[PDB]
Amino acid sequence: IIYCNRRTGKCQRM
Repeated sequence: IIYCNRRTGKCQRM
């Protein structure tokens, strides 16, 4: 639970 990637449009804490 940090922050989702605005580039790929996905998240990093799924």
